[PDB]
This record gives sequence, structure tokens and C-alpha cells, in this order.
Amino acid sequence: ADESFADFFYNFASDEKLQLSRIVFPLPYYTMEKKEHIEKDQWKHDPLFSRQDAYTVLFDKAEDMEMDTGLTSVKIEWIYLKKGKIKRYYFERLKGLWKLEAIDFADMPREDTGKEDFFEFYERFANDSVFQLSRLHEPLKFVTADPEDEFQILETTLEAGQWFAFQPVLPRENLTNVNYGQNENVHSNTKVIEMKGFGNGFNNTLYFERRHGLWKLMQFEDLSD
Amino acid sequence: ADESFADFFYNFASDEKLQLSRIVFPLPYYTMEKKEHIEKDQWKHDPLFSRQDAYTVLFDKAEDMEMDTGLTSVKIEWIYLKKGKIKRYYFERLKGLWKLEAIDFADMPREDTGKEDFFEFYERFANDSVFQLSRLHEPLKFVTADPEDEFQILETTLEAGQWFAFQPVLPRENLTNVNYGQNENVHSNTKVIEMKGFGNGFNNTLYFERRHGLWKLMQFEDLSD
Ligand SMILES: [Cl-]
Ligand SMILES: [Cl-]
Ligand SMILES: [Cl-]
Ligand SMILES: [Cl-]
Ligand SMILES: [Cl-]
Ligand SMILES: [Cl-]
Ligand SMILES: [Cl-]
Repeated sequence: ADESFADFFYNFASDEKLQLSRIVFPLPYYTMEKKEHIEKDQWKHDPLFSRQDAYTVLFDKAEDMEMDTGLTSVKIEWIYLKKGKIKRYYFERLKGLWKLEAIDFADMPREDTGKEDFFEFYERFANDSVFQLSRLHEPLKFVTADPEDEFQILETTLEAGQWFAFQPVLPRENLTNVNYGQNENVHSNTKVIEMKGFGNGFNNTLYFERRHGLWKLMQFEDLSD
Repeated sequence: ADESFADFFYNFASDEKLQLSRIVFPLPYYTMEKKEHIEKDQWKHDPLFSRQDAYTVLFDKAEDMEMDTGLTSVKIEWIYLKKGKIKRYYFERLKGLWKLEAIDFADMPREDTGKEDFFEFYERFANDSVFQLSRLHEPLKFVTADPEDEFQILETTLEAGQWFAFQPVLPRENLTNVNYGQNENVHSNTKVIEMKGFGNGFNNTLYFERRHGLWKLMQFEDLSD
């Protein structure tokens, strides 16, 4: 009887009347160190990322990817790379029904203590191919699903040319996140971008690490079905 | 006293009243093997490519680039790569004043006699990095302006990785053209894409050739100021 987040999410993004009915009104909107409220009359249908061909899920470490169904909290996030902003949607499962409880629209939490920020790095990595080439770890690991036996992988290293040929279309302006409980700390020296499609079985994962003060692409895994 | 096309073009794209006054109404619109007319009342301001950071000029051969001011005809073109369509604007200098005389919106003239079409090739080259890598000529020539003495060039060859790092952002959905008299033949086995910016001095040129039935990137020249 409890709603599955994935099934609710699709319905919330695609049906306007359902969306309006599943949001707390007046909606708490935390922005610029103050708190606003969005009135029901002011709400604009939010298709979230239902008009995208793919979306991303972020992890501080690769081990954080191995995971309840008794989970009642989900944060959906939109990372505005160029604006340096983040929009967060607080979804909560109440009496088995998912509801939108609040929204944050704030400045991208920046890594302090004088250390290269992952999202500032990623923005340049995706938008500056010269910079992108300079930040590939040597060697650059490539993992793909073995087209034979079950759960098997093929592992090789990539030359710069091969990385640019086989890479997924890297998001240049926005990233997303689905936080279902994994650590989301501005101080991690590792970061993982998992890219997933909508009913096409596409799955590409990118593994980054801050090495001697600079973020580098460590590994590219293509687990696309 | 005769209008310069570049100065007219900027004004036509940026001023709505000027644009309306410089178009023949009813405007002959040649589309789908018939002829329509756009009424003055129906005209929507066309910013052309004034909201783009760059535009392209196309040549059948490199030698066609060396060139009147007594030129009174200019065709501006929009190549819709995915739709397989081309929109042409016929600009004519009458009594020293540029006017829009007619528009074509037709099917992309396709190369017949069973030969790889340049625009079908270019669309895949720009949208499929794997295909793009397979269509780089070996060796791939790179020419750049020498940062020393006047009119001098530096010539080297590029590795696949270097081509992807230094390439301009390749247009993926549309190309443009400014035809001021150069040959525009669907049967040429050579093609040149000259990419130019708006008041930033950016200039990148790409040289292609159909070699043993397949178009290949032969040379990349970066003459950016
Ligand atoms: Cl995304
Ligand atoms: Cl590498
Ligand atoms: Cl280190
Ligand atoms: Cl263009
Ligand atoms: Cl090459
Ligand atoms: Cl390479
Ligand atoms: Cl040949």
C-alpha cells in the first residue's frame, strides 16, 4: 500500500492536478537566508526532470552506492552549475503518500579551507575540453559490462581520444541528484556521478578524486543495458 | 552611399520596424514544390543569427575563399541538420538598399548518384563522437596563426585526443551560410566550414574531403585573433 517513490515521481511530474494536491500550501521556500512561501495560486507546474533524456545521482564515495523500502525521505536536487545555485525539494512519505514539504534555493555549498570545489571543477571539466584533457588521471580506467556471462566486467585503460569518443554527453549547465540517505558532504575528496536514463537502460558512471589538490577523472564505467 | 551588407544585416536583425520596411510584402515563400506568400500582418520578427555566439560560412573548395563591393545579391541560409531542411533568404541591393525579396524552405538538396551526402555526414560527425573519431583523416593537419611575425602560420598534425580538446564547439542541429557568389554544389567532393564570431575575432576553419567514398576531416585551422 505504501507509495513507491519512482512511481509517485513520474505521476507528480506528469499530472498537474496530482502535483498541486501533493504539495504543502503555503509552501515553505528557504532562499537567501530568509523564508518565503509559495501560495497555491502562484504554483507553476514543475515537470522536474521528466523532459530530460537522462538524470544524475551523486555519491561522495563508490561504497555509498551499495544499498530499505521503509525509507520515507527523499531530496531531489537541481545543481545550477553556471549560476552557482542549488534547488532542493523535500519529499516526505506521510501515511504512505509522498508530499512536497519544502523547497530550498540557495548558493551552492562551497568547499572551504582553501580546496578545489567539485562543482566548480566539474563545470569547467564539462565546458572546457582543454581543461578536461588536463584533468584525466593517467591511467584512465574504463569498465564495461562483459557481453557474455552474468555480472561480469571488462576492464581496460583509455587513451585521451578514446575517452572523448566513448564518453556520455556530459551535462554542461545542470546536474541533478536524488538523495535517499547517502552522505552529501562539501568536504569529500572523492565524488561519483551516476548517469541514468528513462526506460532505455542507459547507465554511465564517472569516478572523481582530488589528487594533490586537483580533481581528476579516475574511472569511467559503462553498465548500459 | 551604397549599403554595406554587414551593417544592414545587423540593423535588419536588431530593429523590428526596419526589418518590416525592408521585406517585399506579400513575400514569395517557395516551399514543398509550391509558392506561398507571407502577408505583412503575419510577419514575425526574425533575429536571424544575431542571438548566436558564432555563425558559419560554407565553401565547396578552399580556393573559393579568396575574393567586389559592387555585389548586389546575398543569400543567407539556415541548414536544419536533423529535419533535413534548408531555409534561404534572398537579399538584393536595390538603389543601394538591401531588401528581402523571397524565401525558400525546402528539403535539403541531397547528393544523388549514390554518394555520401556532406550534411548527412556532418550531422553524424558532430553528434556521434565514435563516428567522428573514425572520420578523422590520418594524419589530421592543424594550422594556427604564428604568435610572432605577420601573416605567418604554424603547422602540425593532431592526435585524436588533441582534436577533441582543441576543436571548436561543433554545431549539432544547425549550420548557416552566407552565399555571396561562391559555388554551392551538392556534387562537390570537398567542403569547407568557416566558423566566425561576432566582434570577438574568433575564426576556426574545417576542411573536409570525400576519400574513397567517405567524408573525412582533412584539416583544422584556428586563425582566431
Ligand atoms: Cl543531469
Ligand atoms: Cl589519460
Ligand atoms: Cl593526494
Ligand atoms: Cl552555426
Ligand atoms: Cl587522427
Ligand atoms: Cl589520443
Ligand atoms: Cl578517393
